[PDB]
Parts: sequence; structure tokens; C-alpha cells
Amino acid sequence: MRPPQFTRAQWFAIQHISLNPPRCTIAMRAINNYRWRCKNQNTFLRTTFANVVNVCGNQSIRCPHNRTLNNCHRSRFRVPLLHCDLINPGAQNISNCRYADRPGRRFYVVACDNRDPRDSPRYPVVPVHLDTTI
Amino acid sequence: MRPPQFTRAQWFAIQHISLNPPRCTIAMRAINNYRWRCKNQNTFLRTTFANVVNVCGNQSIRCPHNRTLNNCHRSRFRVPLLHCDLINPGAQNISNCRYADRPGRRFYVVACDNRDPRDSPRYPVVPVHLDTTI
Amino acid sequence: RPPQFTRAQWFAIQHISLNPPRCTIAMRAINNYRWRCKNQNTFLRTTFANVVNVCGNQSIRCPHNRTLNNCHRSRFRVPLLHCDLINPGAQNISNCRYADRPGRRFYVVACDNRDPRDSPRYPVVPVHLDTTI
Amino acid sequence: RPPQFTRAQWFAIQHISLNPPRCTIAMRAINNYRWRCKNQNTFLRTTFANVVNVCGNQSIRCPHNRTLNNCHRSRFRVPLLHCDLINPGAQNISNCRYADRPGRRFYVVACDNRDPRDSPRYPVVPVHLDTTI
Ligand SMILES: [Fe+3]
Ligand SMILES: [Fe+3]
Ligand SMILES: [Fe+3]
Repeated sequence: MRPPQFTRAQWFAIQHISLNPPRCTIAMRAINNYRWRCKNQNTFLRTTFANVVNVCGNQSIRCPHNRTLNNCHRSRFRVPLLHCDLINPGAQNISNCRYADRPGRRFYVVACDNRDPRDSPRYPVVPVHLDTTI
Repeated sequence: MRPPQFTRAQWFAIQHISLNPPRCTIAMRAINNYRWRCKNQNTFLRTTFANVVNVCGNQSIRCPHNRTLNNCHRSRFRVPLLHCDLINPGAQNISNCRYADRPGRRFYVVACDNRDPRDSPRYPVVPVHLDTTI
Repeated sequence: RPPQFTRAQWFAIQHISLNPPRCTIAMRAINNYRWRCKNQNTFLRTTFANVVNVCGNQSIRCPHNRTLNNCHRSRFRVPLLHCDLINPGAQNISNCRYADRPGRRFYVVACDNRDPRDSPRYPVVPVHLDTTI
Repeated sequence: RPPQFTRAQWFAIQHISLNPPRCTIAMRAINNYRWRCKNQNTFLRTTFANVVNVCGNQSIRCPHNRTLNNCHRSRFRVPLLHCDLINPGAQNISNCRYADRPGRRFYVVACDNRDPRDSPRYPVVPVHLDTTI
């Protein structure tokens, strides 16, 4: 699971929000620094946290990758993004993780929930997981 | 990291050794039962633990997915295998993980090390990680 | 808690043992699921059925979780074995050493609706040992 | 230990604090890296340089890790704040409550070669607090 020092929303932001990410092999270091092993896949949405919070206010829909859940929200517009795929999944630690870059422009679907006590009071409802992009 | 109740070799066997695995969505349940989240990819080698231990005795080579390591060992023969890929990586828990099946027949490369005290004394050197298949 | 277990299953593993051996032996089965030695653990010498019956007692605020009100205190003192970690500086679970502190105390358990994976025959089950008195 | 830290960095976070506040406050910075309240923690009121100097003392067997011989005992007693968890039945870190036990004791630290991520200016660093006397 996530690093306990972060709320779900804070960990969401670290993984999935980056306006101008460098190459994936570089960009992923910031995430994998907090892990014991390299993440196999990751999408960076080139947007802002505030913007994703606004999408949380869209109509509630079924989560495509969690079909028993209906607290998901789809962006009204396609957003630029950078998807990263781990090239060497046999990596035993995070010192050497190499990623392939996949830029794109897609709608995103996020699950949102009530904030954690450690989350900022500015946003009572926050994104907690990136479900998929379309 | 791995479930602490298992040695590296025991966890290797649970993940990577299955002579007659069912469909991936079924076969992966046995692994994901011990995790909080679904594994993104997994290869089942259709062999036996004893056979992989024997490969550990082959010439020491560089680990293709861990290029600072040279405690890897390549099988002399191709072995039947089942590779599993997570179709819904947005899954938030293990209740609903769906996998695509990829059967094949490939050489395998394992990293091997000295056994853990909790490992059986029958095998002083054991596989501890599946590095890659070729 | 190892994810393959429900909270009730993990409660029973840690806290229900009718006739535990010496602590240094008894604790091995718990610590095998851990990276580091558990600092303290109480084995209640009781049965799961006895504890489920306590879940039917008057609900009280949880002494160690004061925002929760689904705790239940045993009407009587029950035999137990408390284990205290002698070497908390231990860096792994290779040689966890425990002091044995047998006793008889009231216990307070939190009880909740069963997990879908739990037996369907007990609708309400103990899920954590809050404290002993 | 959070993987972003070296053992020495994590040692300093947990165990080096020159003027710690009351335990219930001081422990918050440690427990934020954890899922559950730490049961006990000693803050040595010292500096990292002081502890590195102790690493130069006579190596001894580690009292709580008896297969290890890279421990070092402080020549003198040092001021400290020991914190004991009052509510170990706490199910999360929302309200960890600690009893304050100020004191002055010898300490025993394990010391090792620095991590590649550690400062290159201290070749040998404290990596774990084995015990206090
Ligand atoms: Fe993983
Ligand atoms: Fe993961
Ligand atoms: Fe703990």
C-alpha cells in the first residue's frame, strides 16, 4: 500500500499530477523514492490538483477498473498526459528502473472521496485514485 | 515488499512455479491473496522448484533486468510458461483483478542466493527472484 | 494484519490461546507474520465463542480508541498470558525474547459486523483487543 | 523505516533530539511515517556528531542483537526523553498518547559503514539504537 506519511489524495498528486514531467525514467524517480520496488505503470496527468478536484464534482459514474464502485468521475475534456511503462520489471530495487514514454491526450477517470484529516481543509472532496484514462 | 511470513525462495515458488496453472484470473488469486493490491504482471514457470534450484548451479551471468548484479542463471532449455498481465491496473483492491493470458515457451533467468534460515536445509542455494524470460 | 486474514481471524491468532506455551515460544507464530518483534501481546485463555458472547455485553467507549463506541468489557476476569518483549532493540524476528507475565484480568474488545470472508454463523465478531484491566 | 531514508537518517529522526517537546507532541513526527503508534521511543538529547564519536568507542556485542558485534556504548550517561505509549490498543495514529519519562542513561548504538546516500564526510554512522542502560 501507499506510504503512510501521505493521505490518499497527497499520494495521488505525487503519482498522477505533473504539468511538465521530464522523461519517464527521470519522472518516476520521484515516486519510486518512496517505494521498495519500482511501479510497473504510471500515468502523469498534465494538469493541476485543483482541476482534478473540480472533476470530482462531475456526475458520479461506475469506475471502469472497479466495477462495484460508483464514486468515479470523468473529465469533460481530454488532457495531455505522459504514460510510463516499466521496461525491466525484474528490477529488485529502485536504483535501476527504466521506463518507456507514452505521451498522449485522453479523458481521465478518477475516484473521489471525502478528505483525510491530514488533507487541506480547502478541498473537502478529493481524488484518491486514478481509475483509468479513455 | 514480500509477505514477511515467506522467505524470498518461498515467495518465488508461490509466484513463479506452477506446473498446470488455471486461467490467469484464477491462478493469480493465490498470489494476490497475500497482497493489498493486484500484481501487475506475473510469469508462471511450468516446472518444479527442484528444477529451478538446479539452474542456480549454472554459470553465473549478469542479470538482464538488474545489470549491476551477476548472480543470475539461465536455463539451458526453454520451458513452458504462462504469463499473466493485469487488464485493470486501476483496481483498488484484490477482489476484482482480471488478467490476460499469454502462454509461451522460453528460457528463464533467475537470481539465486544462499537460503534463509527458514528455508529447507535441502537446498543451500535457492532462486530468490525471476529476473526475465528470453 | 496480513491481508489474507479478516480482522476476527487475526484477533484469534494474536489473542485467543487456551493453553499457550512460554511466551518466547508462543510469540513465534505471531512474529512470523511480521518484520519486527511485537513489543507486547496478551493471550486470552478463552474460546472464540466466549469472546463472541462478550460482544453481546453493554457497548462502551473504547478506552484506547476514544472516538469508537463499539467496545465490550468482559463481566469477569479471565486467565491470560501477557508477553513483554525483553529485547526491543532487536532488528529482526530471528531471536525475539519475551518475559512471561501470567495473570487474570478483565478484557475489553472491539466488536464489529463480520467480514464477508468470515463464517456466516457469527454475525458480530471481535476485531481488536482494546485493553485489559 | 521509510525507504527514502538511510538507516542513519532514520536513526536521527527517531533518536536524536536536543530539546524535545512533551512526548505526545514529539512522537507525532515519527508516527506520521507509520500506520500504527510506536510503542516506545527514546530521544537522546545529543548531537549527531556526539553519537558518531561514540561509534569510535570499543565495539561490543549488541545486547538486543546478540549475533552482532558492531555496537558501541556511550562512556557517560546522556540526558534523554523516553516515551511510552499509554494507549497501545490504538487502531491508528490519530491519537497516540504518550507518557513522558525523562532520564539520563548510557546508550548503546549499532554503527555501520555509511549508506551511499549518506554524507561522505562520516564514514561510519549510527544505524540503530540497541538499548539504554
Ligand atoms: Fe509491486
Ligand atoms: Fe503495486
Ligand atoms: Fe506495531
